[PDB]
Amino acid sequence: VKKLINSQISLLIGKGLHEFDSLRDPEVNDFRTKMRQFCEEAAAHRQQLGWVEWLQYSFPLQLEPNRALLVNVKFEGSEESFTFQVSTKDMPLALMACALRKKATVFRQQPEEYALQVNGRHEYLYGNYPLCHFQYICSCLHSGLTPHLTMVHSSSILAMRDEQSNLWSLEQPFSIELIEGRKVNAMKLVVQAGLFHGNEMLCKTVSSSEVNVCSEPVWKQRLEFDISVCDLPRMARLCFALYAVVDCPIAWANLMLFDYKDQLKTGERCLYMWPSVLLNPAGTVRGNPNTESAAALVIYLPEVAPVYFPALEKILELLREILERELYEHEKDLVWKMRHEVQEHFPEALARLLLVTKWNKHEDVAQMLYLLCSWPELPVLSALELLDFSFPDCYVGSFAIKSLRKLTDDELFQYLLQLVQVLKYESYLDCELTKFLLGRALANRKIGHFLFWHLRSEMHVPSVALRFGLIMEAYCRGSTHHMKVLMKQGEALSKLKALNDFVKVSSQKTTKPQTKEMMHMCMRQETYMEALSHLQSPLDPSTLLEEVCVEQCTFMDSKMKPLWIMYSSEEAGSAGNVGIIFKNGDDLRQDMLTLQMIQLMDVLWKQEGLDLRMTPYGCLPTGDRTGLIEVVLHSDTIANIQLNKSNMAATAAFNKDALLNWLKSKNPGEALDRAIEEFTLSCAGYCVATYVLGIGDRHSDNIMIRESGQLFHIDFGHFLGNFRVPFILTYDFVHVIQQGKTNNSEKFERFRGYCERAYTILRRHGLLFLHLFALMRAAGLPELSCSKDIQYLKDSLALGKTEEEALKHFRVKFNEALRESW
Ligand SMILES: CS(=O)(=O)N1CCN(Cc2cc3nc(-c4cccc5[nH]ncc45)nc(N4CCOCC4)c3s2)CC1
Repeated sequence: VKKLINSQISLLIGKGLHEFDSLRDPEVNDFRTKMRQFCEEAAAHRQQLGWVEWLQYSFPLQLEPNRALLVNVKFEGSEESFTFQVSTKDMPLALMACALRKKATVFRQQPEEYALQVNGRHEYLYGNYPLCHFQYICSCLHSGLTPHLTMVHSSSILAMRDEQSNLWSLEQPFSIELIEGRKVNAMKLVVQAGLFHGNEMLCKTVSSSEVNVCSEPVWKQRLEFDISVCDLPRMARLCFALYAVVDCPIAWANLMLFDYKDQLKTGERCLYMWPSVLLNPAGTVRGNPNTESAAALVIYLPEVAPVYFPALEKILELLREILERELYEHEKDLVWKMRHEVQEHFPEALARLLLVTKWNKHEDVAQMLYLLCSWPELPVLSALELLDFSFPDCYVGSFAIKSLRKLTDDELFQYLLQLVQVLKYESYLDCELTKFLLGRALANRKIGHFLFWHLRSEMHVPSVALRFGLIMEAYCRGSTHHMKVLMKQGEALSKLKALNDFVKVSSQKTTKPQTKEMMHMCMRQETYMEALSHLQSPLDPSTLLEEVCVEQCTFMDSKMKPLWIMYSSEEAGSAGNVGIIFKNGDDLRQDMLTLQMIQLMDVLWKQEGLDLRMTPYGCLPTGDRTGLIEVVLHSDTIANIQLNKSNMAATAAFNKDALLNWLKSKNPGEALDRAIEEFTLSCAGYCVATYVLGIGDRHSDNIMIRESGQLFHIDFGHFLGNFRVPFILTYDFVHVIQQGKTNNSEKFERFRGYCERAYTILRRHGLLFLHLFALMRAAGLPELSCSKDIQYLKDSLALGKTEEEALKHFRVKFNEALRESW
């Protein structure tokens, strides 16, 4: 059986476990056994949670960031059901109490023994929260639908938990022998080598001698560094670049100077190099796995004798405010001079102080560290900054995580993407971020779900295959049942891939009707109906994808022929009708990032009492240029609506009215007012978001409308101006906002106010967007590479200005946009 699990994990993670063994690597070995132990204890803890606590793990609450409503309630093993009138202000307990009085009178005769399940979803209502604080109840109130809930007893929840069981001494210069290589090229070869601590060089770079493109080249030369061996910090990174000149980059490679056991490295190393875009301090510190073809480098670390980085005990033993809100040398000097006063009176300036400490002088690093050890904990915002590559020191990183432990699960969820990308900065396999991520993942199944997919979706990338593989295995050890739930998900994704391939071939040889009919036959095969039905959605583990609705599945006409799959569910009713899009061949990472940022804006806006009626729909890369998009039902693109089709409700005399006619047919009489309002609020949100994010190429094919009137955006291929994208006012939206009128400054100016409020709120969290984008730089996304992309966000949010200047400036961009509206 232990054999069976092993094989199922290998299949799930997209890598055979035997492949970890073949490496015969102490570090991999150690990571695997340590992390397995840590995960198994978390799984032990879990099997003994109270039932409310188990619910908290398995289905965490979906909460928002007087009035009467109707709700329908039923008991688990029963057809019969009761509709109740309650207040939005009532706790779930009150509602559970009615349900039992209604049961007892029909049936002829304790609320605390139950929780409420959302019908046909893995979602639950419990806690001390007014009904309208639950996202589900909120949703229902807006759309107008009646909440439908099931009373699930405590014994039923426990049956679920039950079924889911499992040194200072060395003053001489640092130096290496560069021995030889075995590359490929056209001219002379050179090797540049520098020592780095993050971005900062620890001393000048040093160069090789020139030897012709010859072989299989040989050097046997000492390269000596203009720093002493006792001054190398714990996180010292030696970087190499090999190129050609009479400039032509060939390859690079980096390693840590201390291994994972803190021991300084000696003697000979073989370095399998990565092929180039000259020095790459931020690149991984593990060699290329394609050792068959990779250019190799042999160097020799000299035996300085066995030496270890001194323990913490030995470490411990050893106009200010005016600037303190890029600094000159003397400025740096004051800060260092006044570090105690910084620790005492300005703890939040830790980072600026860290950036001024001389990391190439051990006495100084000792002193900076001395302060770090008694530094008070910092807010989440500050901690996120410290995770940046600018702070490679492990005591800093450890302090950062320590300051992050106070993340709520909702917050952790919101930043999960960036924390994962930061893993690519790590120097070793066993690290605080990993154990942190895994422990929080083992305490929250939703966290666990998205961690798994963020990791799984990158297994085709050699620089991270090993690390990410190792983490997913360890997690699997911590949850056998969820492993099985995830495979079921991977099996469906495997079949969609095969079906998508057929559709690609087929569509090149036959008409769309014929391909769709054969797609349906293919889907109707037993293997497919089985693989495609009865899973949790990778887009949202609380969404259940029950019976695939074959007749309604089809595909889109764009290059990659993405599949459009519909599902239904008797037990969920209408909310069990959900749709996913499967795309293979395009990159979805940029869309996911953009959509997480828009969703963050929505959270910040709602935290200040501003709901702009956003449509934050799921988007999730799952594999190599593979992932899923959630279908927002009851929506259509502007373009489709603007086709101005005859024999249709929305039949216009002027194309400018098409959109308004459409909203009118979806929203008869009095409902129209609210639809126009919903359109107005969301339009503001999206105009601000796309402006702040530099999302261009917006047009009537990538903008959508919901039947409620909410406007949203799909298919982002560009952001951060990676085409300065101007603010955008489209006429036809302005026409809707104006309720059809040529002049309606009263409506138009409400709309301006919404844009300004939304904009000024985001400026106030400008710093949170900058730290998050900074961490995203580790993604390797082509439009998020360097400083100018970040600067795009400084400029868009005008963060160097007072609120009055930024607003005035914004007013010019906006007024400029209105002129541009015809
Ligand atoms: C004739 S046809 O069969 O070829 N086709 C043409 C017109 N289509 C309209 C659509 C295109 C469309 N593209 C996307 C997408 C495409 C590429 C990247 C993306 N990122 N995010 C979305 C998205 N996402 C969509 N969503 C996302 C969620 O909300 C409703 C449907 C829709 S709806 C429907 C039928």
